Amino acid sequence: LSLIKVGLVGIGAQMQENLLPSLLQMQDIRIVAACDSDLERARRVHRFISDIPVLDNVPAMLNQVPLDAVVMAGPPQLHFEMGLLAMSKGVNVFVEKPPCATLEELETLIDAARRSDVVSGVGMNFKFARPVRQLREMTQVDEFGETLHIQLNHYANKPRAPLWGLDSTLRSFLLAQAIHTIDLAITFGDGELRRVQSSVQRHDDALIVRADMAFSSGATASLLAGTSFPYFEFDMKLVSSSSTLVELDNLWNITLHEPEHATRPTGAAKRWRGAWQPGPLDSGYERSGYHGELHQFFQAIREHRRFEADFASLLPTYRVIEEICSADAVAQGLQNAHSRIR
Amino acid sequence: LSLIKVGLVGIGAQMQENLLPSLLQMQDIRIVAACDSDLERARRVHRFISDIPVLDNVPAMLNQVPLDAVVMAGPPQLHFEMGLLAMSKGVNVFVEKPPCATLEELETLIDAARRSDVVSGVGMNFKFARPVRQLREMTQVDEFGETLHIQLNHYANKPRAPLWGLDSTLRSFLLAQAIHTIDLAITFGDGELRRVQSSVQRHDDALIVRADMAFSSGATASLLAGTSFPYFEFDMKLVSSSSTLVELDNLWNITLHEPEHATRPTGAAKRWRGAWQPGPLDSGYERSGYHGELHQFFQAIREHRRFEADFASLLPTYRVIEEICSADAVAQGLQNAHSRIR
Amino acid sequence: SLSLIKVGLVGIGAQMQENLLPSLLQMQDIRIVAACDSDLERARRVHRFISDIPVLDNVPAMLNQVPLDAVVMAGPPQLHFEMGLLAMSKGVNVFVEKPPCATLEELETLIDAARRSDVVSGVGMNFKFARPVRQLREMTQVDEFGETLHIQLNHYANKPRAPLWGLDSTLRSFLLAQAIHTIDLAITFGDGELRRVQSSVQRHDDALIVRADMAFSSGATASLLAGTSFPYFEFDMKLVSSSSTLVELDNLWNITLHEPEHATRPTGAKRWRGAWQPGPLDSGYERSGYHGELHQFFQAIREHRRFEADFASLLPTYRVIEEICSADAVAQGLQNAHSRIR
Amino acid sequence: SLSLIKVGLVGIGAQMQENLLPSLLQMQDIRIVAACDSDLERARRVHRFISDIPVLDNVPAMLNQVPLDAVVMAGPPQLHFEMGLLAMSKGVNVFVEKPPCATLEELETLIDAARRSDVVSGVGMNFKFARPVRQLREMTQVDEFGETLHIQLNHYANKPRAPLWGLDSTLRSFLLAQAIHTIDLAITFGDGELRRVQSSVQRHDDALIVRADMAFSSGATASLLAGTSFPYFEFDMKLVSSSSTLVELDNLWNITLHEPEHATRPTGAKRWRGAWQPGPLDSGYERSGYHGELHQFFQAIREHRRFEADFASLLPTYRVIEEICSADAVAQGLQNAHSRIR
Ligand SMILES: NC(=O)c1ccc[n+]([C@@H]2O[C@H](COP(=O)([O-])OP(=O)(O)OC[C@H]3O[C@@H](n4cnc5c(N)ncnc54)[C@H](O)[C@@H]3O)[C@@H](O)[C@H]2O)c1
Ligand SMILES: NC(=O)c1ccc[n+]([C@@H]2O[C@H](COP(=O)([O-])OP(=O)(O)OC[C@H]3O[C@@H](n4cnc5c(N)ncnc54)[C@H](O)[C@@H]3O)[C@@H](O)[C@H]2O)c1
Ligand SMILES: NC(=O)c1ccc[n+]([C@@H]2O[C@H](COP(=O)([O-])OP(=O)(O)OC[C@H]3O[C@@H](n4cnc5c(N)ncnc54)[C@H](O)[C@@H]3O)[C@@H](O)[C@H]2O)c1
Ligand SMILES: NC(=O)c1ccc[n+]([C@@H]2O[C@H](COP(=O)([O-])OP(=O)(O)OC[C@H]3O[C@@H](n4cnc5c(N)ncnc54)[C@H](O)[C@@H]3O)[C@@H](O)[C@H]2O)c1
Repeated sequence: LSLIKVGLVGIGAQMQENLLPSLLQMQDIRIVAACDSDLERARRVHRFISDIPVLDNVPAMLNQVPLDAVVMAGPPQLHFEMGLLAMSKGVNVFVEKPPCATLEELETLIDAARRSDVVSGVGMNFKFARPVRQLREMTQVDEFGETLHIQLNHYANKPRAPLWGLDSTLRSFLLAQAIHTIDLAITFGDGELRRVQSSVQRHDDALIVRADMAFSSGATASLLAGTSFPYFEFDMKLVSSSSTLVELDNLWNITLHEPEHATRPTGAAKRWRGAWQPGPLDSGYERSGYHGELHQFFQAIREHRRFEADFASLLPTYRVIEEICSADAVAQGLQNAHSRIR
Repeated sequence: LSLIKVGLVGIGAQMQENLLPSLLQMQDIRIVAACDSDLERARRVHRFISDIPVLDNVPAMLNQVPLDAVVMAGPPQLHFEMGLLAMSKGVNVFVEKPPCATLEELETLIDAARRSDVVSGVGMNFKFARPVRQLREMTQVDEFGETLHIQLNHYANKPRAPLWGLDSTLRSFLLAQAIHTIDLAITFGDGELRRVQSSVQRHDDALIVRADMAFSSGATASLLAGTSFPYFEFDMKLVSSSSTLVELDNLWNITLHEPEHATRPTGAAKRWRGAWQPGPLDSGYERSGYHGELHQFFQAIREHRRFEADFASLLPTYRVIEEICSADAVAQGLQNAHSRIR
Repeated sequence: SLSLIKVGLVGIGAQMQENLLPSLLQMQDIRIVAACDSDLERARRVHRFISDIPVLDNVPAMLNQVPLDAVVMAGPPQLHFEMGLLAMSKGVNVFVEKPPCATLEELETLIDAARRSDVVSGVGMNFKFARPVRQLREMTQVDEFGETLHIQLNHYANKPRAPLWGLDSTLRSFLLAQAIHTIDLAITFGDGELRRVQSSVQRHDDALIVRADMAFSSGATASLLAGTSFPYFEFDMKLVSSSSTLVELDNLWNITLHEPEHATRPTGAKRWRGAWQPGPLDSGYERSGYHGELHQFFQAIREHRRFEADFASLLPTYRVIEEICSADAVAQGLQNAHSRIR
Repeated sequence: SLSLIKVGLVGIGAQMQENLLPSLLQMQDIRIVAACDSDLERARRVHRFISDIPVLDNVPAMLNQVPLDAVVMAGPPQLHFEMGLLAMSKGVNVFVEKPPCATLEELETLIDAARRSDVVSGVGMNFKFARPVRQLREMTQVDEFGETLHIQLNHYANKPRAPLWGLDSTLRSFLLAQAIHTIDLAITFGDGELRRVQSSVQRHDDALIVRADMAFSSGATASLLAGTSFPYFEFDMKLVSSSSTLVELDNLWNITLHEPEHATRPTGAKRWRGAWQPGPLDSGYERSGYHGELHQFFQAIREHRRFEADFASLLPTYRVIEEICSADAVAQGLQNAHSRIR
């Protein structure tokens, strides 16, 4: 296969922990430049690949190094600005979430993606996580019937203050975290988003966000998310029209509840379920989705088709984010005037 | 202690499986009559206690046998009609849920309870279940802070048709099942019910009900319930203002997530939680709540105080049931006219 | 219908009050007609449930004054042994909590007395009658399970850490108070005569850890880990069969069953397994075995058949127990002899 | 900064491609400079990641033509043994997958060669370096844990069910392919010299079940259950300490830690325990041990120190392995001799 030539931007924590390692073990791709404002961070790639250029700004990299793609892991502002620059030069663009800070910015990125006709992508790794893929495959099987209801629980401890210079801690949380689980909702909903209701509770610097979504397919989704928890954890469920209930705990173990489940020593006795977890030595970046999201991005480049987590795919997710922030602004407003008056 | 004299009504399945066994091992109470339309069912109590009267109708029992209390496990219609009769005779009344079929009937029972000044009770065993009690005790402890959010998941497979001659399968499900988990919501909400939103999805003869509740205390509750599942199961969670998350799975095991949990061999290392489950030989009727609900009912009689699950305590639960049925009737109506027209 | 079996209770302490008595109280067609205890106030506790029945402070007096068909005892083995012989000579059926006696030779006297008297004798070997143990035993008798090759038993406790009932040995006390249960489970699943036993004990302060391996003529092997070197009582076990089936039972609660080629309808595959646990409202005394051990004991009386946990049934377990104590004393004798040699 | 360590790969089959190679590719400051395989097309698979580097179909040729500091092998023990001696005589550091050889006597030749050549030698004993095993080992070195009294190891597999690498024995093949890992864990936690070993093997068709017990001079005992009589590879282990602490590690994933007087802030008590598992996005090769085994091997090269899984470190495990095969052949010799006597 022809080698895909990749330039890296923002060699910080998520680049070093997850993306770079995935790229390093990724077939038929070559990393040919690294860029970071702090050039010493860029040179971290020399620990793996000697000699390749390190640059302190993206424009220099785009001008000196021939590239089929850039993979970026920085702030929304980086992804937005340089994202547009890279696309304007005909380079395919993969960025960590969030791709940008606003719906209107996303619409700008979408429009540029279409005009430049390049493959775009966002690092929505939950979508590509092996156990999530397995669940998605279940929804395609006849005996599962239809997905009626999706429940998502997404715990985190931060952010407890605004990020990237945004005024709002809620908007920061939605873009830093909930973006993942809202997108999972849109993914399993499978059909057009038809209604969104939501609410936000605050306590000190902590948040609990509840969002409910209905889809044209008839399916509903409910998300509990926030920063009022000790650490990042994630659990989801699916309820199907054939009375199948599927639970995925921590992207690790699956529990499958269905009428008339059996084992051979017992036959179909009341209350048997199926359970599944990985083997003890499960490793790499598939279970977590980093491998999958990059692999498919590159594939979409090879066959010049759409990448499933391109900018446009995020359109419904940004609408939900916007709606969650608008409703909260109204709620806050009313409560503030209430008090001001009483 | 003086012996409390108890008459039983409706010696069917739930009486034989749970209540009668709890009464039989209950200190200082005496069963002194059994009543059932099918006298052979009433005589099932002769398997345990010889000679005591068996009657085929409640009025006969109230006229011939001196009683401090009746415990009933039949249809709502039995509980309502004979409930009022027993109270009119100055007898304390314990009935299985549902105590009746409508808000207006509950209001009638409440008013009679107050006029007769007797102890009333409903067999809301989830409230009294040992693990639920443990959770409630946690909410009373300073380091827990306040309960911000309560999540309840209540799976069942039935009813898939209307019960007790009601027109509505939804109302049957709400009274047969969800009554338990809605009441748990009101219990942990602790404060006045301030808003209720809800939705009902149908598929064939199966239902998925989603209800959200907000309390004056600031706390919110979300319930997922229905008959679109293989068997009865129940999971709940609490999110507290101190970033404590508490999970109770199947009234069996508890998981307690909190900042800086430790073990002695490790110190407070990232991602340690507390877990708790009963010992292997856990038995009787405490874990499940049947013991507790009856014990406290009898106690309320001894000290002539209120029983915590008396008729009045169910007032907010019936309001939610009514609201869920009203909203569904509107939704159905609109969808029916939509089609009729298109 | 059925005739009432008349039962006297001896030893109204903790195990009588927590499990046995409650079980008896809900048992069809038996009457508790007398309670006997050294401490007449303990005997009187029955009056919380059943008025007027005679209380005695010694077994001889109860046997003279009250017509009885069976006694049920929960005291020390000295009481089980002596009063159990006395009740049997008067043609009374005898049920005793473990342990029935302190020594193998005692057990042999018991066995002999019970054969000559032609009464039903029984020991409260409740693990053996526990509903999930029954489910495990049932799989074992099914062709596709194949043969049971290996049985792993893990029995944890925190006591006794001092000798019991005036015995000299903390090891003998532990084996008689705790391990007896799991040694007997091993015999029960081994199914075949005991061919070989190896054991060892490790001591640390007042705590111990016993390991014992058993081989059976059926080819099956068993391995047991038990001691007091733990925080609390817990129990897990495993079965390995010749169809490559592994069955795990954790705390008499959940069952995991691993077998080649397990499936779900939505996935058709590797690493799928079966899981089972009771419903949330599981209650009474079946799961723990107290109900079944008693119910079978009474059935055996009515049908004049052998009760499966009679004194004889315990012979192999007391053999194992002797062999562990002998071996240990030799290991101890050596270590001490090695030391006064240094 | 650091000098680049130059690595040749030998044996580009499944374990090289799934774990070792990906680990090497993300390893700071090492360069893969050659790949060697009988099947040049397998060798060429490296070119999916690193262009142009020489491919050879034999180790001798690679050692002549390419300057190397270390080789990393993943082939049969015959290859590890012979080519491992060859690489060591040329002053090349040698890392090989298990097993490093087929026999104890081979291992001794390896140990001797490695001492004379003064190079770092190593075996891919990855369980030992697995992050959760490290956590367990760390608790063990902490005063309050007390001493480790007992170690229980359960190692399940479905293969091999036929002899491997032209060996005659399916038992030797299994011990060398699988149990080697868990025998070595036992040695590692036993901490003290091996005092005693007992074992037994049971056969059923083409499957086996090995039990082995080990005692150590530190007082610690170990008990291991391993075989092929199971659906799939799984692994769980337990530590019992003298502070009455029990630690369980299930499938290198979750840790349960039982200790007297555990607590939560909201409950202050009996039956509380600690639990731990990784976050949902846990990835790479640390958890499984491939990362750490390699990283330490390279660190040992740089510091010219001993690598903890060198050939010598494996001596006790190969001793155990011989003793299990000897014992088994005697047990077999007897059963057959008993039979031609019948
Ligand atoms: N999908 C996942 O699971 C998840 C996990 C972690 C973070 N993320 C995302 O990854 C991204 C990066 O976060 P991080 O935690 O590694 O933070 P970081 O501060 O450690 O890394 C960001 C890097 O970008 C660089 N950068 C900033 N602007 C630049 C510019 N104009 N040109 C070149 N370099 C520039 C920084 O100097 C830095 O080294 C985010 O958008 C974040 O939300 C994804
Ligand atoms: N709380 C729990 O967990 C839960 C579990 C099971 C059922 N319940 C409740 O228990 C109650 C009884 O249900 P059941 O399942 O045992 O059904 P059932 O049909 O088996 O028992 C009802 C009994 O009441 C009798 N009855 C009816 N009307 C009577 C009358 N006018 N006078 C005397 N007897 C009369 C019947 O003949 C019968 O034997 C309900 O209201 C039900 O919803 C509670
Ligand atoms: N493992 C289990 O299945 C379960 C658990 C605990 C106890 N056991 C068994 O039950 C028995 C009692 O245990 P416990 O924990 O309830 O202790 P306990 O405090 O209940 O003592 C039992 C009773 O027997 C009485 N007694 C002693 N000698 C008597 C005599 N000569 N005549 C009449 N009464 C006499 C005592 O006064 C006392 O009230 C034991 O043998 C024990 O191992 C069963
Ligand atoms: N348990 C674990 O930690 C993990 C798991 C599986 C395998 N292992 C070990 O890794 C090794 C290989 O296992 P595999 O499953 O990857 O099988 P495999 O299909 O990968 O075979 C390994 C490779 O070595 C090559 N080879 C054989 N002899 C050679 C020679 N003389 N010169 C050059 N190349 C030669 C083969 O052609 C082949 O491509 C074993 O010794 C095994 O036990 C590690």
